[PDB]
Amino acid sequence: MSLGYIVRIGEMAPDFTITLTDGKQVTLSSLRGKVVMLQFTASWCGVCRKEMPFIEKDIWLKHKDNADFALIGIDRDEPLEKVLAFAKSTGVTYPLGLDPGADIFAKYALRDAGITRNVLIDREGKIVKLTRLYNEEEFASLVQQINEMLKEGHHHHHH
Repeated sequence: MSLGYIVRIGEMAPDFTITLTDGKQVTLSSLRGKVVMLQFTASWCGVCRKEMPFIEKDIWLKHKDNADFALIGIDRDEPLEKVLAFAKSTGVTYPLGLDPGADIFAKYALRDAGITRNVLIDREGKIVKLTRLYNEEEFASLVQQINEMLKEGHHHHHH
């Protein structure tokens, strides 16, 4: 379908260990406790050529390290050489992971339900922000929320 999410806002994010562009294996467990931004993209996506550069510019370049920030880009199906040839041409200084077969993608959404989407995982490990194909306004709000997420005041009760 169009927006085929199997996971919802407020739901906890499934775990996985994805291989990055430089041959790194990263488990989602290790990223929890920190703010984890998971973009689901693909080299054959044109919309992501707005999404990713903006994400890099105002999200990545700012908070990439911080102390508690994590940003990983996942390609839905295109293998190693594809992603490398794409990332280098878009810039993308943030590591992209290969998901050959849309398995990690299928752990969040239907493989046959589009592609362009961003999953913002909170400090607890819950998905708080669903965004569609970047989207100007949603990106603006997403970035602002990220600034908060690094601090975490949306709990309000502290817990």
